[PDB]
Amino acid sequence: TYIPGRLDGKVALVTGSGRGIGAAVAVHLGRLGAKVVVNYANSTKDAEKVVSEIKALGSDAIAIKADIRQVPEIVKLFDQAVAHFGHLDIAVSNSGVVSFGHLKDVTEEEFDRVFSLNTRGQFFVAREAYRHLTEGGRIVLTSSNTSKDFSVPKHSLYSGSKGAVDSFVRIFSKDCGDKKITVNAVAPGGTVTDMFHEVSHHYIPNGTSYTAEQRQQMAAHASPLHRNGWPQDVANVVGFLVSKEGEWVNGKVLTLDGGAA
Amino acid sequence: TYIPGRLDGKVALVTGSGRGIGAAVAVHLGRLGAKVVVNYANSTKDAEKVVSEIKALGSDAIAIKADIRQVPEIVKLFDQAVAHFGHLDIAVSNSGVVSFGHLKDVTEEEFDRVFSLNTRGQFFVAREAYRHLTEGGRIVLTSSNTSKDFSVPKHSLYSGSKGAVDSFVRIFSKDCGDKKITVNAVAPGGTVTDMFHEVSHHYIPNGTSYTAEQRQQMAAHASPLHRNGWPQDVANVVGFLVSKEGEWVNGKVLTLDGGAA
Ligand SMILES: NC(=O)c1ccc[n+]([C@@H]2O[C@H](COP(=O)([O-])OP(=O)(O)OC[C@H]3O[C@@H](n4cnc5c(N)ncnc54)[C@H](OP(=O)(O)O)[C@@H]3O)[C@@H](O)[C@H]2O)c1
Ligand SMILES: NC(=O)c1ccc[n+]([C@@H]2O[C@H](COP(=O)([O-])OP(=O)(O)OC[C@H]3O[C@@H](n4cnc5c(N)ncnc54)[C@H](OP(=O)(O)O)[C@@H]3O)[C@@H](O)[C@H]2O)c1
Repeated sequence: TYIPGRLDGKVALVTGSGRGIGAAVAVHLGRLGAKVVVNYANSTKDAEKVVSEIKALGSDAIAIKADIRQVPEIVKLFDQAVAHFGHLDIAVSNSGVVSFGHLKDVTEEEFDRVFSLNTRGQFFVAREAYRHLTEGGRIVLTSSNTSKDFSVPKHSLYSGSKGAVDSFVRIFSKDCGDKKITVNAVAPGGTVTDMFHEVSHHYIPNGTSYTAEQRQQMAAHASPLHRNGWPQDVANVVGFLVSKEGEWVNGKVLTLDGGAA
Repeated sequence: TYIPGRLDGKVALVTGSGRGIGAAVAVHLGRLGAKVVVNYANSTKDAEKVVSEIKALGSDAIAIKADIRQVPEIVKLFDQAVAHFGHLDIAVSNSGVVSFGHLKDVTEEEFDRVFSLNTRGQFFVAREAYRHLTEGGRIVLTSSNTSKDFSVPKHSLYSGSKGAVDSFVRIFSKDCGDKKITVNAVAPGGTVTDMFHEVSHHYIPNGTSYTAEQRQQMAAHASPLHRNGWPQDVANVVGFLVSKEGEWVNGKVLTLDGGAA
């Protein structure tokens, strides 16, 4: 009785896994048999619930605080992971922030706020993952449908931040091959989280004239499956990418929008 | 009387047009009838020769020093352009630096060196272009075949800096449409300049024992036309994009590699 995609004996790290997509990814990898490093920057209590949830399904996990904007903290995060669990096999770079603004109004401060986490942060999470990971490991970064597949006015900064990631993973796969580590990205479409409700009004003309429920309902019709994307959808795909069965998917960006594009 | 393809009565600015691709673009736009702002960071003499060349073919030009890494100098550059010529119609963002290195070895310093110019710099050149341009104007940024079309080991940092640019211009076209300004990028393949010779050993099978000239000869075979790309090849395409007749190409990235991909 073959059960595919188990991660028994494996150790995974997920950045920003206290809440949102990261949280569901972390719990799912735990459910699949992996021990999990739950990284957070702010959401201490949320991260501890995630740790508790993973332990409850019969795995093990630890919540570690690190600001992914700070490269020395990324280094420390990965050293702590290895010192605690003994090895690290899977690294999922998930932390990101969203941004909207007409090009004409984008400040230096906002450019840097976004790129420092979404692009620079993810680049050095991948570097540190390469440095710490066991042979035959897995690195997954997080892009967006807005990188290439979906054009939203006033969304250039954020779209660009993930466009860089798409290019990163393709070349990362070449470099990381010398340790047989695969490197991919997931590019979610609208996925129901704190970030989604924060900006749902942009995926519609005007959009501020609807309730959060109406906007969510309207977003559900983007997919021909007529439902919203959920953190579990992303987790399902990350789970496969980081499994043994996922190996021949390498250097690729998978847009996870339920067929919207 | 308007002449099709020409740029008579227009004012153009090219970043880093003292040498390399920028210089060819700047001279070509001058040849097409545009008055030209020739930006440089270091190459004073080269920039002045560019200015003289544009004057020799019956147009006008001024060289203006500005470090494109510095957003306040971009502002200054565009301010001076508008003060000097009365208006600015065309902005070409060309300045860039190359980088190679395995992911594992990439430093904070190198990441920032590359992104501050290639990505952040170009983003803010686009912001200042929008801010200063006449209605119906043109903005072109510079990407690379390595963004999406060509994978080179140890080239993740630079490849990603241009992948951001690809996504930027697609969305910039939406924002800038409210002034009828088109925004595109050119994505050169290997193009014979100082930059090409620094890195051409990465582009060919095993070119270790080969001097610059031999590496260039070998790289000439990537294109099914069996020649190298030249700065004039890029200038030729820029000249069309920034013309009236180029209007319906908007929000796009054109890979200019003579058919190699
Ligand atoms: N949800 C969508 O519709 C959507 C669509 C496309 C792409 N994405 C991408 O999917 C990823 C997750 O999005 P989400 O919807 O789950 O976002 P979210 O609900 O806003 O959650 C953000 C996550 O990022 C973490 N984080 C923020 N700043 C951090 C920092 N400096 N260092 C470390 N972690 C930090 C947060 O942890 P703390 O609370 O501890 O700060 C939190 O866990 C992001 O990369 C996002 O760009 C989301
Ligand atoms: N050549 C290729 O094979 C190739 C391939 C793909 C993409 N590209 C892209 O095409 C563009 C031009 O490349 P190229 O081959 O002409 O490069 P190059 O020969 O190295 O020339 C670089 C140009 O950028 C300018 N520059 C450098 N730093 C600057 C700064 N801080 N501020 C303002 N300007 C600065 C330089 O001016 P100063 O001398 O005054 O510093 C110079 O004019 C770049 O964006 C490059 O990434 C080139």
